[PDB]
Amino acid sequence: LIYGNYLHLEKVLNAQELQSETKGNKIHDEHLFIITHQAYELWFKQILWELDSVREIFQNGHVRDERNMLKVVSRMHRVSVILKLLVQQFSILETMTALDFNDFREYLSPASGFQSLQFRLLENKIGVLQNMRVPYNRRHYRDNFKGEENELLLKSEQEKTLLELVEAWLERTPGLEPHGFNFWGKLEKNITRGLEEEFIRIQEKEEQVAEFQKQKEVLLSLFDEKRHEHLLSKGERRLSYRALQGALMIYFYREEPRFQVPFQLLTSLMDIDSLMTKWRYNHVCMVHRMLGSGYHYLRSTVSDRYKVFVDLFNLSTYLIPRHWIPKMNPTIHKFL
Amino acid sequence: LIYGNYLHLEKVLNAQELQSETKGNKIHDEHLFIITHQAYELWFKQILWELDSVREIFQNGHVRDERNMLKVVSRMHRVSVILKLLVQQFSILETMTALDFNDFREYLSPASGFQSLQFRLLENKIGVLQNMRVPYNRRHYRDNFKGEENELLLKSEQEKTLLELVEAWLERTPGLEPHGFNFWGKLEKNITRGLEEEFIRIQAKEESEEKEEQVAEFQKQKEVLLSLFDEKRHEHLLSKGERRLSYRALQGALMIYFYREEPRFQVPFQLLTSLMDIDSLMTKWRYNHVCMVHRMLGSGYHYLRSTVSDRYKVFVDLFNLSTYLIPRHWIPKMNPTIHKFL
Amino acid sequence: LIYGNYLHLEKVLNAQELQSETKGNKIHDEHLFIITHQAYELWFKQILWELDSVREIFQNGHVRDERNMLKVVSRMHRVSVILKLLVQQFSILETMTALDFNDFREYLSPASGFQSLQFRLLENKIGVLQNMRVPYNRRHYRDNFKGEENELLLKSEQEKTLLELVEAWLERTPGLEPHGFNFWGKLEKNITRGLEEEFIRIQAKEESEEKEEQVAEFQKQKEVLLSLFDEKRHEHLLSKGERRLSYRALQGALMIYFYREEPRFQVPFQLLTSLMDIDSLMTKWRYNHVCMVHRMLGSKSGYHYLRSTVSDRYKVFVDLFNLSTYLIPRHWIPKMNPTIHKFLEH
Amino acid sequence: GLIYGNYLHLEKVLNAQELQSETKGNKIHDEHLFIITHQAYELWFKQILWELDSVREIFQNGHVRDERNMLKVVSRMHRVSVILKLLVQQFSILETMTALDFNDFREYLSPASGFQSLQFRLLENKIGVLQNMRVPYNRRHYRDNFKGEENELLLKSEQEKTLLELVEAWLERTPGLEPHGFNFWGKLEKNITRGLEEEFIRIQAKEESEEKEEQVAEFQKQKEVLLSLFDEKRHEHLLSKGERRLSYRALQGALMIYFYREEPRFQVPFQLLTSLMDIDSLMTKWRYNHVCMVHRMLGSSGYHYLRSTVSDRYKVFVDLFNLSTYLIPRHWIPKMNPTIHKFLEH
Ligand code: HEM
Ligand code: HEM
Ligand code: HEM
Ligand code: HEM
Ligand SMILES: c1ccc2c(-c3ccc4nnn(CCN5CCNCC5)c4c3)c[nH]c2c1
Ligand SMILES: c1ccc2c(-c3ccc4nnn(CCN5CCNCC5)c4c3)c[nH]c2c1
Ligand SMILES: c1ccc2c(-c3ccc4nnn(CCN5CCNCC5)c4c3)c[nH]c2c1
Ligand SMILES: c1ccc2c(-c3ccc4nnn(CCN5CCNCC5)c4c3)c[nH]c2c1
Ligand SMILES: C[C@](N)(Cc1c[nH]c2ccccc12)C(=O)O
Ligand SMILES: C[C@](N)(Cc1c[nH]c2ccccc12)C(=O)O
Ligand SMILES: C[C@](N)(Cc1c[nH]c2ccccc12)C(=O)O
Ligand SMILES: C[C@](N)(Cc1c[nH]c2ccccc12)C(=O)O
Repeated sequence: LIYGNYLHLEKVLNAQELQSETKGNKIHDEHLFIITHQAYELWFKQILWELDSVREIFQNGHVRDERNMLKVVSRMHRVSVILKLLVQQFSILETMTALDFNDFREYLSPASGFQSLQFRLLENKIGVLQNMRVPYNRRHYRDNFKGEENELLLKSEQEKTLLELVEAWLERTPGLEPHGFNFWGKLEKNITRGLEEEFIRIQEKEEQVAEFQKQKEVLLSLFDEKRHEHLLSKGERRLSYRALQGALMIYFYREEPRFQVPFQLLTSLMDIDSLMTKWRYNHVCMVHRMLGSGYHYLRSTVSDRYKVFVDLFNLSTYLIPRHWIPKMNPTIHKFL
Repeated sequence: LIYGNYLHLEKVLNAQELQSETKGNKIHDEHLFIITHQAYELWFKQILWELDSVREIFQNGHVRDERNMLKVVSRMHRVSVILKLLVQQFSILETMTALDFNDFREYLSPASGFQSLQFRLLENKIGVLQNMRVPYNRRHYRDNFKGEENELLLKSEQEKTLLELVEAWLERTPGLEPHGFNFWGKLEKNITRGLEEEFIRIQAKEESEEKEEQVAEFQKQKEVLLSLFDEKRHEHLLSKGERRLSYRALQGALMIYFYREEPRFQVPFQLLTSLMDIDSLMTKWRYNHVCMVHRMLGSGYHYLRSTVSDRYKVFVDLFNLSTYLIPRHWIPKMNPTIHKFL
Repeated sequence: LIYGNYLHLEKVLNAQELQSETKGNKIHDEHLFIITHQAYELWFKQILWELDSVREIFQNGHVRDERNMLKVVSRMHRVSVILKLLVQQFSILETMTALDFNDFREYLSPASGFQSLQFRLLENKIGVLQNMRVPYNRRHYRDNFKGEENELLLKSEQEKTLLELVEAWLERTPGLEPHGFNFWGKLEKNITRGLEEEFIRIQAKEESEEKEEQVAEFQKQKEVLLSLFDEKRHEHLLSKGERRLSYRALQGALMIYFYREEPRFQVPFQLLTSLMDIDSLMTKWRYNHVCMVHRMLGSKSGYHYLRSTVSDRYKVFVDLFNLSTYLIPRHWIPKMNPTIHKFLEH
Repeated sequence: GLIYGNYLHLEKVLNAQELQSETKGNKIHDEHLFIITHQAYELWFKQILWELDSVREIFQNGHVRDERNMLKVVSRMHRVSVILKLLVQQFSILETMTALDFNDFREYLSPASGFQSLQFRLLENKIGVLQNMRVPYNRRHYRDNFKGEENELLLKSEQEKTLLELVEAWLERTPGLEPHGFNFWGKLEKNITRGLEEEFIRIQAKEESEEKEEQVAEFQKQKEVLLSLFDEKRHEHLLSKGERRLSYRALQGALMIYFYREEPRFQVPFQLLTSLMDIDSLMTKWRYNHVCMVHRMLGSSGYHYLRSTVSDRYKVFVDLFNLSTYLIPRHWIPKMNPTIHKFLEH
């Protein structure tokens, strides 16, 4: 009916209990600490809601109908806009001094952010691998959770992640067919050709040739399926070789109509990874200003180990001159 | 003590019920609409908490001890940092299209943002006067409220506002005493002299339109500057609600502006700055809200546009002191002679 | 090639002369005032560069190849990202107090922001109409300029605006053909039918305040929705400048709104969204500028003229916003269906 | 008289954009954005140098001794942090350039590099980045990328008093440290020693349990930390390794201001300390955002050097952050009753 009832403000606005006050020593700034976290958690719930809806669109086959790509990209863009706000939101907690935090910090133990169910659900559903987590005090992340919460966390690890669902979709990208546009075949040939030409051309001058060799190494390593499988097992890469080919197809042919919105999707996945890392960085800096080894553990989380779509960033390494890219003639254009 | 229990997430995260889904027609974006408003309301509660603490510091006399000024200005600064975030937060709801909003809008009636208790408490506690409010549907804002909420709103109108508490503190500003530094007396004299000196320079300037323009400016400025010493004009503008602060409080504020670098006035000057910031940010919030209603409902909108005005700027008198700026050399000299009182 | 030479820093970083210092009374904050404006002007030059490139893609027919829509939308999105930064940039100038501004203001006369060539070029190229400009002190804007600057401004007024180039492209939107999908014909019929059905339902209620309230709302809605099919009212509102797009372009825009998820319309829909964003951000820039003039100069005028610029009179793509007025239940939208689906499948 | 464009020297600022891609007959649209973005960074670096130089001068010439000048000091330092915040947000503009599009004009840039930003180096030096602390790139000194007057300017920047040194000297003179006066350090050592003793008694009184044992463990850690503060030799040692930067006495002054921040004479000094930390944090955020962007454009040498810059070795006021380590219960802080308080009253 009424605003307050529709938003269940009877719950939202009766959820602030200062432990400092419960123990007979109310500290003003504890209220800000509570509200800040409650606001983070409301937005985490919203991100989960968007992300779960996008996972469902992939898992139920709806993504196959390309009419649904706009909704997919809008919701992923919305996740990024929320994360941007969450990064800015640290500026509020920076109005609390370490001295004032020090007056109520004692009443917090043994509570910790490590116990944020939703933050973990979000990491898992995007596709952070448990085996790839940095241990804190030689402990498992789920050790802090019990009951239905531990159950929910397990489901989040076992259900298909955003990374896995995107991977599957990337594997079906049009153009990879050897009997068709044969993208991979043509790309290998064109680059090999071009490098040899560069070889002849070059045949400080000499160190320029030295640089050429480095590029040759990098570019050719792309066609090494085994090296990929090895790096996959480590966890230094995350996407299947075939998904990687699909992604590169979308990068190079981004302007082709069928690939325009898919390209935007890839861009937004990278954005989410970057913003997640920015959130972790801002959080680290705050612990440092307040507590003066959590700080070092948190710093370790600011790493490629926690970047789920690292493969999408790394495709910049394999940029080539435009004229080496297999031409998409109107003859072939039809499929795109 | 576990995170979720300390933050009472059992309440906060079980407070999201889509009306579209309750009526068997779940619309995805209704969830965003709910969360966005819940986040606004959490932050309004935080602003009320800071603002109530500052009101108390004034009302109970603690502000008299100047050691408390840092805390006062930090909390007022913190309110403006929150408001800045609340302005940016509109960007989230701008990811909802009007078409998608149109799919669940029917399930909202009869709820409205108009019915935000906390938003009204915030306006009232800052110092929005009821008699100065633009009518909605040719009726008073409080009619949209009933029961304990209507009663709380009345208390919020009758209890001392931030404007009134700052006013009383401004009235006691050191320097105004006729038997002391006699700021107002000296300021009137120095401006009178300064204007005269200016006139002499102007009349000598060769007959020309440029001179003519300078003459025009001089007359305008003369009018403005001298009008400052007209206590009757002030009382008149107070009754029409075009000004808000007592004449004496205005004198205190101007004292702080001109002598802001003097140690006792440094943090008071920051307080005045922060009060203006809060007014400006409140206005920016109202502007962004208007633009969004327009993008969703098309061309309520007109009432909201009417709220974007000086009628809702409680500390308008602090902004308007820019009108009465004079060259630095006209400002009464303090000097070591009478420097140590500040 | 050195950084400083590539960026011509010998020019950029030797362009700061304080007039207060030239007249023997250096005021520290004047430096901030100079740099802030120089930074605004660099970004205005960048906006003109993006906007000119997009205008050209339309004017030369490149937009007809839908491969170029990604570039169009990325550049329009980039303009909005810049404008958002320019709005935030006011926060720097708010660290200057009015008292400190008052110490060097005298040395500025008779220079004014009104003399920003690039800001005028930007307004003109987007599509602000001269007739719809608020007069300042009963004077025309362009007489503040002379020589080549006056000439550049005239070209900007006479060349095709972004609004006109988008209009032309909207007129060619697939689906409007009476002998084809016949969007307009089907939309008129569906809404007429829908309204009739609605009326019957309400008519069948018992006489009450509630019934009459519903009747009243129905009549309001009916008038709005049906007014859309009145080409003559549209022509009339065009001449008063309350609308800007041709009737046919309006039909194209509504086609893109309703069928946004169809593949050929996905990126076009994003373009329309970005055009609305640019108008909103331009207006936000104007609003933040007004608030600052007030904080520095006080009320009384400049403040009042600038406030008048914050109005729909300066919103070029007002017709895109106002399509929210004509939202209808989803089930009244003519079905696209596989039958004709392909015409919007790339 | 004076016209906007002349006042701002726009004839220089807006004729400073030459695309190397275009000079070599292969114009690439996005190179223009690359140029403008850097030019805008450089304008704001010039503004930060202007504010920072003015504040350095206020310290170096003794003006800071008159506490009337503290408001101007804190406003200008706050203004530096508001600019830096904008500079961090400004990366969002260059993120609208894709790596593919950057790849089309990158070849025309060699051998120019950001490393060659005079102003960025001047800024690092004037704040107080010490040369010995700098990470070498390709086993070279940073200044060897510079020649002529530029090399000379950089040398002056290294030799003149840094903000770190000027703040250090001012912190050493903080009221309250005098053994013959309030004797802050003497009283603080005694109160902490007493407090630790009291704490030990409380814990040892607890009933045998692991929690007690944990509290014992915590106590022993905290005791060592807090008492290590009174070890001037440990401080000298940490200074040599560059893990601390401030003199022992300056550290005492800083802690005095932290604990007595509400006392009137220390209110604005406390804000100054806060602002110095803000600048360091924002400088490191700038370096972080720059790293992330190099990676997204070039992929994963430079990247690793730049990552090494995102470190406490480039935080000049790291000591101000680290004072959080030495927080004690409020009741242990030496009492300042109005009697003694008199010395800290305007
Ligand atoms: C006073 C401000 C803050 C302090 C001092 C602080 C402190 C800490 C510390 C020390 C840790 C490491 C785990 C531990 O030892 O308990 C941590 C982790 C965490 N904090 Fe915070 N925190 C603060 C603000 C926040 C905020 C606003 C959030 C928002 C929800 C948050 C969420 C988290 C999360 C999710 C973790 C786990 C991080 C991970 O495992 O990757 N913290 N925090
Ligand atoms: C789709 C987004 C929104 C729409 C369409 C919307 C619409 C409206 C409308 C039409 C009114 C005028 C009263 C009425 O006739 O119902 C109004 C007022 C109001 N809205 Fe919103 N609103 C939106 C978002 C928000 C948000 C996010 C807030 C955050 C709390 C909010 C707070 C308010 C407040 C407090 C009022 C009363 C303002 C006053 O009297 O000055 N609205 N809104
Ligand atoms: C201290 C800050 C500022 C003051 C006091 C100020 C004052 C004014 C005034 C009074 C006008 C009206 C014309 C006149 O009477 O001379 C004006 C217009 C203008 N100002 Fe500013 N201004 C400020 C900052 C800026 C900045 C940062 C920009 C950025 C480019 C700017 C750009 C303009 C423009 C373009 C106009 C013409 C606007 C229009 O006609 O729509 N000003 N300003
Ligand atoms: C596509 C954008 C950019 C790329 C690819 C890039 C690349 C690089 C690289 C590779 C370096 C290491 C030095 C070298 O190997 O040449 C560097 C350093 C630097 N860049 Fe950038 N940069 C970018 C944008 C910017 C911008 C916008 C600024 C603003 C002025 C900037 C300022 C600098 C500075 C000052 C350094 C030296 C930093 C230090 O030594 O700590 N760069 N950049
Ligand atoms: C909710 C409640 C607390 C937090 C914290 C947080 C930040 C700093 C802390 N220092 N001590 N504690 C409590 C003790 N716990 C468990 C034992 N040692 C590690 C931390 C803190 C808690 C951050 N976010 C929160 C949300
Ligand atoms: C919570 C619930 C609703 C809202 C609204 C909001 C926005 C647009 C609306 N259109 N109709 N309604 C409901 C009816 N009200 C009252 C009676 N007629 C005027 C509008 C809307 C509600 C904004 N914020 C909300 C928070
Ligand atoms: C460049 C140069 C000046 C400005 C201004 C600006 C702002 C406030 C002013 N008050 N007086 N003046 C000078 C005189 N002008 C023109 C003639 N009479 C009306 C005001 C001001 C100039 C804003 N942006 C600028 C950029
Ligand atoms: C001005 C000019 C160039 C830049 C760069 C920048 C960024 C990436 C680059 N990749 N190659 N180059 C050119 C070669 N330089 C110098 C010699 N070898 C190391 C890299 C680049 C230049 C960033 N900001 C700039 C401003
Ligand atoms: C039919 C298909 N949508 C094919 C597909 C997969 N990945 C893509 C990327 C861009 C464009 C198309 C695709 C599917 O099976 O999902
Ligand atoms: C002792 C006093 N705090 C004086 C006072 C009032 N307003 C001020 C403004 C600035 C500086 C001081 C004051 C009081 O009576 O509150
Ligand atoms: C061939 C065409 N590009 C068709 C066209 C015009 N407007 C559109 C809007 C959405 C989709 C397509 C169009 C042209 O005539 O430009
Ligand atoms: C007289 C003095 N301004 C004293 C001083 C030094 N550092 C301070 C920090 C806070 C407060 C005062 C000081 C000076 O010697 O500069």
